[PDB]
Amino acid sequence: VAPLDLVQPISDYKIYVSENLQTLVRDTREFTNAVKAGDVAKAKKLFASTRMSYERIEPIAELFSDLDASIDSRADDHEKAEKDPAFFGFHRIEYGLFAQNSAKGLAPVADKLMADVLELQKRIRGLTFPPEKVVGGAAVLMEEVAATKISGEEDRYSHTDLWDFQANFEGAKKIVDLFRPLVVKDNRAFADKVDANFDTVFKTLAKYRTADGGFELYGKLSERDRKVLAGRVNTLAEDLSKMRGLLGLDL
Amino acid sequence: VAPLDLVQPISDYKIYVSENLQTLVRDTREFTNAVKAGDVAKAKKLFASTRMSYERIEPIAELFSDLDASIDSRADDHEKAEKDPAFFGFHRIEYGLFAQNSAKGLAPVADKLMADVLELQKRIRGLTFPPEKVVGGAAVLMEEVAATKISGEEDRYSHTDLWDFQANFEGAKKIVDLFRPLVVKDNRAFADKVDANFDTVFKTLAKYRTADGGFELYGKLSERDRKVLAGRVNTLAEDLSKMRGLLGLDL
Repeated sequence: VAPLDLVQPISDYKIYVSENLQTLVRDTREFTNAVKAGDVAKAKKLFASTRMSYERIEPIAELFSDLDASIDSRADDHEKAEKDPAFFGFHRIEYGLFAQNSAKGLAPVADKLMADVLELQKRIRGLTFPPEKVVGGAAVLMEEVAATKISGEEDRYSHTDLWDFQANFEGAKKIVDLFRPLVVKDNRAFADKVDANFDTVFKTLAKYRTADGGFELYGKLSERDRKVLAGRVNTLAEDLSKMRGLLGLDL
Repeated sequence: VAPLDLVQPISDYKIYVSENLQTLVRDTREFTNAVKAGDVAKAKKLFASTRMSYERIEPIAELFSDLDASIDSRADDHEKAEKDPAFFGFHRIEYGLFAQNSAKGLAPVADKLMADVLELQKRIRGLTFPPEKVVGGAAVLMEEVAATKISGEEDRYSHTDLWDFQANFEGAKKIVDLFRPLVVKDNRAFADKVDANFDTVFKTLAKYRTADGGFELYGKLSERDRKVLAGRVNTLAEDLSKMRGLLGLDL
């Protein structure tokens, strides 16, 4: 595996991240002004959809730790939970729109979210992507889904976790797809296994679609379902970690 | 497994974390004093040993994400690498001590490191430990070791990564030990599997001990050894992730 063969998947990945960041800015803009307009109903329907682009690019969340916490921290990440006035980002807006059914005082929160998402796009715009951060970061994200998100920690008020899970998996599959030509050269069997493992997980999530094609609220997933999902997602984390090694990225 | 059965193990875990925090505070004071005194050689000798207590309590790192960044961020997490003004903590000092062999300009960095460590101890004292954070966070730490730390990213200048790894594994093992009385009731086979898997990892690291009982610098680990280590460590993440579900923590 020549390191030069890595440049082109990475350049392709940055384009993928860039376009998703474009969607996020656009969507966050439509999301915030809706919150600032006081329309709770419209903003609630835009919550998961806006966050989709963010959840897709989280395999490189390590490269913007500061922003990730400002944008996507949960209440349990703060000493005084929801009440904490230093609690900003999506899940603070989420608490307002979904738990208390009101947009009260979310104006500075929405503007902060906008600025952060803009700073995020800018930061990543001038960021070069180490392939080990991309592949390795994808592995960690999968483990985070299975081991830290599996009870619905991410969306405790909207319970739209399945949308986020789907986006996380999509974001990780993109990385797998891009690096496949390199992997399949000396590890075709493993490459096919990784694809099959993602197919298994996507199909698992597909069970929880609704009649109109949406997702069920995460509370509908039983304990047995969650434990099964976590195990299959762990396989994805395992795959991506081994993939890093096979790409020669351990040096 | 009833949620009440989790109360005492968590209480014993916080004691464990608190004790390591006490050690960390004492060690950091000795370490930072050497740095401010301009004793490069002495500070270098205390680098890994001071960081031991910190690396032990990293399974709950998400419960102090801001401080974790201030204390332990690496150069490649910032846009302008080593010279980035936002680059503080252990690895900012590590660069001066090991790469530049100088304590020049490290005194204010040493002051901040002390303040942050002290703030870390304070934050954790008034913090409640959710058992899902402890077990799930341990699983993530393991994946982080296997998928992100595996090429020696953590200690790029001192290459004392094996010391950190050993500490990470002990920290995760403590969590395993604490919940074993609960797991082994209806999952004895699994409990012994986890113990065996950790034994495999510890024994792997034992290979890289030196004559006087120290550790090899991380550059000594071949690519092959790193890939094998990652695989075995991934098993630990899957164990811990599965353990979370077995403890009833997916609800």
